[PDB]
Amino acid sequence: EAIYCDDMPLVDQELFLTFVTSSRAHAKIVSIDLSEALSMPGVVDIMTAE
Amino acid sequence: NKVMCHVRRVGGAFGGKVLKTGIIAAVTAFAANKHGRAVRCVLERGEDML
Amino acid sequence: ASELLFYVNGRKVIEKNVDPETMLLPYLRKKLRLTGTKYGCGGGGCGACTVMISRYNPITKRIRHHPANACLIPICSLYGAAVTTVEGIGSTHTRIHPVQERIAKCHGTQCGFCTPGMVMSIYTLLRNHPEPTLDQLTDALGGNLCRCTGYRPIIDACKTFCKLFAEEEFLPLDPTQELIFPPELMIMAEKQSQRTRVFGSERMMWFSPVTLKELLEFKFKYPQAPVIMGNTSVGPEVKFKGVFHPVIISPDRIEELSVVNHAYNGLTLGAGLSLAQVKDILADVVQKLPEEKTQMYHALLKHLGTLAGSQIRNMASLGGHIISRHPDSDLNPILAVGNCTLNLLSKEGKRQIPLNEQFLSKCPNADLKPQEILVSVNIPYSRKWEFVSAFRQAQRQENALAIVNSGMRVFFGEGDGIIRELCISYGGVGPATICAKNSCQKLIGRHWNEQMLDIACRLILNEVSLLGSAPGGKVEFKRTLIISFLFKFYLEVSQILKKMDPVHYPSLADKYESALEDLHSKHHCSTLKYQNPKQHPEDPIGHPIMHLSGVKHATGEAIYCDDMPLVDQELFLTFVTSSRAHAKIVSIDLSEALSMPGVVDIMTAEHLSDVNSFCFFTEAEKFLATDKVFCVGQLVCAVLADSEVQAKRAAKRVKIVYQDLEPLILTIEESIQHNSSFKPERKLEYGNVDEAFKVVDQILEGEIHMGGQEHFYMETQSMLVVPKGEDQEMDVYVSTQFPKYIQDIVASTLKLPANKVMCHVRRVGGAFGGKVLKTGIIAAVTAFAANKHGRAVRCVLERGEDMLITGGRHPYLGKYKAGFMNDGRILALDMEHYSNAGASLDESLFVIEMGLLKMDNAYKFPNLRCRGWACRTNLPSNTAFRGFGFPQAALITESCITEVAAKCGLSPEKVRIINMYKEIDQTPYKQEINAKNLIQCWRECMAMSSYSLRKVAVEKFNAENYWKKKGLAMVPLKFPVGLGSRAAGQAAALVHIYLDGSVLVTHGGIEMGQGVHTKMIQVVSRELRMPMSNVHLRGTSTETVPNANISGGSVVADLNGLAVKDACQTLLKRLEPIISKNPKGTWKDWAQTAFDESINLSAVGYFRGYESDMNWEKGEGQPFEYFVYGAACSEVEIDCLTGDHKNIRTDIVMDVGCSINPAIDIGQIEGAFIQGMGLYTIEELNYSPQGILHTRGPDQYKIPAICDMPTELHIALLPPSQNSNTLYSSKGLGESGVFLGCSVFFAIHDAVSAARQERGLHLTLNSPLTPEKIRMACEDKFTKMIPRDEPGSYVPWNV
Amino acid sequence: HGGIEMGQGVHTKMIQVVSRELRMPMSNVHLRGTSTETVPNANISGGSVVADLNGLAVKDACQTLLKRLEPIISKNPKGTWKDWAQTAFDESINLSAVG
Ligand SMILES: Cc1cc2nc3c(=O)[nH]c(=O)nc-3n(C[C@H](O)[C@H](O)[C@H](O)COP(=O)(O)OP(=O)(O)OC[C@H]3O[C@@H](n4cnc5c(N)ncnc54)[C@H](O)[C@@H]3O)c2cc1C
Ligand SMILES: O=C(c1ccc(OCCN2CCCCC2)cc1)c1c(-c2ccc(O)cc2)sc2cc(O)ccc12
Ligand SMILES: O=C(c1ccc(OCCN2CCCCC2)cc1)c1c(-c2ccc(O)cc2)sc2cc(O)ccc12
Ligand SMILES: Nc1nc2c(c(=O)[nH]1)N[C@H]1C(S)=C(S)[C@@H](COP(=O)(O)O)O[C@H]1N2
Ligand SMILES: Nc1nc2c(c(=O)[nH]1)N[C@H]1C(S)=C(S)[C@@H](COP(=O)(O)O)O[C@H]1N2
Ligand code: MOS
Ligand code: MOS
Ligand code: FES
Ligand code: FES
Repeated sequence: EAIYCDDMPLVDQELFLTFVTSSRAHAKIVSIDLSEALSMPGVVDIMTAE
Repeated sequence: NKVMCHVRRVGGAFGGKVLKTGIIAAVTAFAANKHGRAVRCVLERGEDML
Repeated sequence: ASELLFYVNGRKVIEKNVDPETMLLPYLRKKLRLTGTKYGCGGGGCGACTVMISRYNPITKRIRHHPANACLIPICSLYGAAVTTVEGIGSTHTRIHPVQERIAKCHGTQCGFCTPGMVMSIYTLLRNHPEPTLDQLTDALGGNLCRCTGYRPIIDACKTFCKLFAEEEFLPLDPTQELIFPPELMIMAEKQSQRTRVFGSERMMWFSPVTLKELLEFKFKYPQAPVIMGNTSVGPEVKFKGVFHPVIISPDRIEELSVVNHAYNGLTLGAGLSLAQVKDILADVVQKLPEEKTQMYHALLKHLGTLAGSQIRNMASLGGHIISRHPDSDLNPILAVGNCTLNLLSKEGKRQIPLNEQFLSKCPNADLKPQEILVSVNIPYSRKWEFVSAFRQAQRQENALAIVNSGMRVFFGEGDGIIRELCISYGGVGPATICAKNSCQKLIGRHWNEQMLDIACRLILNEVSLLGSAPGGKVEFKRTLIISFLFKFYLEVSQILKKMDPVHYPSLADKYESALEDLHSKHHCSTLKYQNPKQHPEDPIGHPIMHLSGVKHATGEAIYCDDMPLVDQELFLTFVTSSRAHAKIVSIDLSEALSMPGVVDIMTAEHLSDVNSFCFFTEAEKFLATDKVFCVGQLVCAVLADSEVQAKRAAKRVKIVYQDLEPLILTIEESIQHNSSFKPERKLEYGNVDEAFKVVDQILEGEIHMGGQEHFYMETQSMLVVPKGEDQEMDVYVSTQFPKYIQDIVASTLKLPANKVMCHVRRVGGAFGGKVLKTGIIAAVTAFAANKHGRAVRCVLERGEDMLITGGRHPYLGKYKAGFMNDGRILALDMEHYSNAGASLDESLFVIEMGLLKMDNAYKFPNLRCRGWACRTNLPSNTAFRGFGFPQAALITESCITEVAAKCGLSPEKVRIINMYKEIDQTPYKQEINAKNLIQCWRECMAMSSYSLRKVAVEKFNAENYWKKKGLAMVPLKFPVGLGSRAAGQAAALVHIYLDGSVLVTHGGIEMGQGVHTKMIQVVSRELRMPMSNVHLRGTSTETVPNANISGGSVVADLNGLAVKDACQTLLKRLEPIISKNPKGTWKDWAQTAFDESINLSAVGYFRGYESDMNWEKGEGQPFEYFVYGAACSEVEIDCLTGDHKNIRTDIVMDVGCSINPAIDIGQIEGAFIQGMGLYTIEELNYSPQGILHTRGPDQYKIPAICDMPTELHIALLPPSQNSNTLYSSKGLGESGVFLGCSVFFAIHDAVSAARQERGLHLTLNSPLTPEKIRMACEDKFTKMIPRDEPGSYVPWNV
Repeated sequence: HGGIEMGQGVHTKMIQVVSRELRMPMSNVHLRGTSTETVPNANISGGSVVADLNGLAVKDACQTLLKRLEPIISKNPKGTWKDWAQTAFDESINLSAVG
């Protein structure tokens, strides 16, 4: 019965956020392609540093 | 005075729920304000440890 | 098979397998999450659900915009259309529309619940008319209701599209870059599809034919199915009268039904035309055609424009109006006398029938065949010597159903002046529109003279007879209106005949001519006067700061209690109320209701066991009825279901068997006859009245009755209770005035400590004292449901059940014996106050106390004895109301002063002056008062209003007019302010200063539209010397500020302001060392420095309360802290033949002290005055001999609209004096202006006296002064002629 | 208070403090959680001192309330906390306190 954070009920029309993390320990980011990911089911937005 | 933080309980932290927690909360809140929706962000064990 | 496609706010909406019963208002709020559109009544009368409908006509390639009420729109009728809500035209996170900016910045919002409807009505007009007149804007708002503002600031915002605000800073309107009509809708409209659209469910089938051939086919296959057009007749009867249709036919823009043919003999209007379109067609024809031909259209053009508001006129269809055959129809009686024919059509073929008396009576031989539709209606041109008139009288001028209306027509023989044809039709005098065809037949052959008029009157009275038990009541009033309209029709025809043929007819008497002019003025004017050297510019105290939520009110972004989003798996609760005034509960059958879809639980008194009761004041009382019911509307059952629709359906199949009990008490005199038990008497005694009656020159005994009043908060009772799931914690979100009381009754019902239950209130959409007692009872029952089933539960009441469950203002009976000198000095007064308390007495004994302590008003009665009692009746128990007994008690006193003035032969104003308190004087409770501002308010009101000049002009008018009289009156005001105890006046606050310099403040007060949160931040901005933008407030909660008193008593801003001031001063004392060390620093610098030096930045503010005491045994004490003084002058004109009246001008001067916010305070005077004006005039509650509140037809409750607001309104605030005891020398107003509305009451009393005095009749006018009471007091040949019934020979509709 | 419950039992110790300082059972005290809307400018819940410092702050608020009420308890020493609280409201004594 103890309510932890994720135990809180679904509030109306709430969205979910997950992160794409780095797979390199020290590298240049030469390009990022979101075109496929943006067009997939459920996707509302994808944010970068820009 | 526009932003309020509420915490009932934490399922363990040991110093690991401070800095990066705020970075994720800042990015999550930016998403929530941008799209006028509540946003949930819960990490899996793998991406958490990383 | 079909899908539903339409647009809302520019975005596409697709629904597959739609439920055809779905309505637009719940769809917008719960499906699309657009809660800007509000629920107000659900009958099309209030306009809080006003939206804009856009359609593209592919034939005329034009886009049409028109307003509509979303509560009556089924979404299946929106295919291919575009809806626009408040959120569509602007928002704070996109761009504010000029309409939203101005209605907010002009202070046209208080509680803000009606603002979304106001915005959409104004916005929809500006799209059709970007450069409009004020007449067009006021007409668009005719169906929009507001309980807070008095309409004056909203009209000021409307005027800007043709001081308290900077008009020159408003955003300019740009007719371009407005909302673009969705291009896709234009495309599918161009593809003129012929396919009939089909929607269905288990309960309903919906057919939308788009061709005439398909419409005739569905009319044949489903003959009993209704042809829905505007749903303004079938909609309400489905919602309120339990009507259900399994199959619905709803055609879509069929050209044959919208034909406008300008024929040679007449003109033909299609049945699909809206009443607003017909109004525009007829308004154009009466200009392009000669006047002798446009007689029928002028009469229809007259009753159109008083018919409902702009929203209903744009929804309702012409054919729907004729087929509906409402008895109160304003158009059918005109069409009945005009030789109109109905063009019918069926799969068989064409058919033409006359629109006569038999058709309106639904005789099958003259009705439509089941398989036929009404295509169009022929309305012929009038001939020479043919005249048509239309008359009507309602509770108010517009948006109110007619008590009696009429249509009359004459045709004269050209060469003899003899009546060749005559047809008179009346509405609102029976089940259907009737025609006096027999009396008309007997009048054929006569001439147009007074002798024919007398015969006609006696004839129709015999033919158009009503029983004493006629539904709607007002029987004698209806009888008088029938022959009064005939008299007006006689004078109208007599004048045009004298104009056309002067040698054969006499001239009208000069005093008689005013009866032909109707009372009207859509022109509105107003002036506002207030005060303003070495005060800091950044100090906002005294400046007209806008309401903090003003813009959020206009954009629909303000969150009210029902606007909160759907929490997970929440349930809905609705109540089964009592249908008997006093009866035994024999049995309750829940078996059927429990088995219906969605039903989770149903609770009775036995299911609540030992928590069914609660001790509110003096005794424990039940939430739900046990074995008896003591009034209609008493709570019996609570139905809990998965949805609101399922809960209401289940509640209706609950079976309750009653057995009526005697006695059945309804009136105060009945309560006195049957009460032989002890009743706590309460008395004030000043001087010696028994000895004073021996010296007085004259003595009079009089009494006056006064009806109650419904609060009519635009937001109905609403609450959402949510269990946390831990330790039985309960969060209770309620629209209430008393969060601490909600906490007590909920925790007590759950057997929990107070620390487990928290009540949170952000804002209340109006309350006026009506969201306290019953709100907690509902909240306690909802919370019991929530805890029992582990679910959040929502409870929102509909307007009908809201008016039944909650109480209203206490009706009063005042009885006085006055002893007075010949000069008017009342040296002896023996007063008696009686209050209709309802089923319970706890609230009423406090309103009797306050009535006695304030009945003196502005008068020093040297020898006074007052006494008061509360009386139980089998009616809904009445609650507190704005004024708290003063509008009743002071109206009793002014009625006695008016009666004294009549005996001594002076104006009531001369008697008021000589009886007024001196500058230094003493009250009956032996409190010393300073009445300099009372005398000043009276002096400056006389100068500002030009009373002496107008007094001469009104007497001059009454001398030259017989059937119309003007009236004038001025009343003074002394509203004392005090709660009776010091503990009742304590307040608290909590202020945080965060390290970035920003401030969060909260307090115990509740925002109900009075702007207390705005004033609280005005205080913080001064005390801590920061801009108001640096401080924010979220709401009110028992988790932040505990033990807060009720938000009432005219002191919410006073006490919470002193508490907020206390917290700010505590923080400034702590920070003074830092401020002196860094005086050029910012609040961010000071706050961070305080944190670094370990200085607390949180502080609790607290005020102990004003000193107050009252010893009722001695009748002495010091109960009040200060006194609000003022005076008001009102001028009216009445129609002696109909009871209609027009508020011409009102002037108000008010002692406010030092106004903290003049915009808020002036708005409090306007709203209170208008709310009082309705209390004394048009607002009327009608109960049956069985104790049932009547609510249909002419019995509908009417609050003041725009047409009721005075044409001219001058308001001035007295230059301030010193009041060091109060916050910034201010005075808590907002309850005081209610009594000032009686200045209109006694102005009508003045006009009625002028008619009775001229006619030689030598007066007791009760409140409210309805058109019924005004008309019957103006006795004449007509009132003396009507038939009357013996008093006990019938059971009437009303008591 | 400003402390955070991570499993170390700080809320249990806080109510243990209130139960002693106000001389009332722990069942008469309740805590909901932590919020910046009720207690502002709170430090990090760390450094092995969370119960230490918030305990002294909770103790400070309890002593402020006990000082305000002391005239009322000494007038009715046999009374309950319900009696003392209602009497404080009737005599216009603030029952909220920041520690
Ligand atoms: C708030 C409010 C205020 C009002 N005020 C007034 C007022 O002041 N004065 C006044 O006179 N009236 C007033 N009315 C009544 C209003 O004028 C009528 O309800 C309206 O004109 C009916 O038209 P409708 O299109 O809404 O009908 P619907 O509700 O769509 O239909 C009503 C009936 O008409 C039938 N029908 C419609 N079209 C056809 C057709 N082509 N062929 C056959 N049958 C057809 C339907 O089958 C149904 O039986 C008011 C109504 C409301 C809701
Ligand atoms: O025949 C008349 C008529 C007859 C007598 C009149 O009397 C004129 C005044 N008379 C003078 C003598 C003493 C009594 C009053 C007037 C009109 C017509 C009329 C009339 C109007 C009122 C009324 O009460 C009676 C009749 S109206 C008319 C129209 C016509 O085309 C022809 C005749 C007429
Ligand atoms: O301010 C009061 C009030 C204050 C003291 C009262 O009596 C004190 C005794 N006490 C009452 C509650 C049960 C326990 C005994 C009664 C009402 C008002 C109310 C109240 C407050 C708390 C509560 O638990 C129940 C009702 S309701 C109300 C309506 C008004 O118009 C004015 C004051 C009020
Ligand atoms: N807009 C608005 N103004 C209102 C009311 C209301 O419900 N809505 N209630 C009145 C009542 S009943 C009272 S007692 C006061 C309470 O607030 P105040 O003391 O700050 O004037 O507001 C008055 N003005
Ligand atoms: N169960 C539990 N115990 C815990 C922790 C935790 O996350 N969970 N954190 C530790 C850390 S990092 C600190 S600094 C302290 C903080 O609380 P305290 O000061 O009351 O001991 O709790 C310690 N004990
Ligand atoms: O005092 Mo106003 O809430 S009846
Ligand atoms: O001090 Mo523990 O919060 S790292
Ligand atoms: S007009 Fe529809 S809710 Fe009032
Ligand atoms: S502000 Fe209009 S109803 Fe309250």
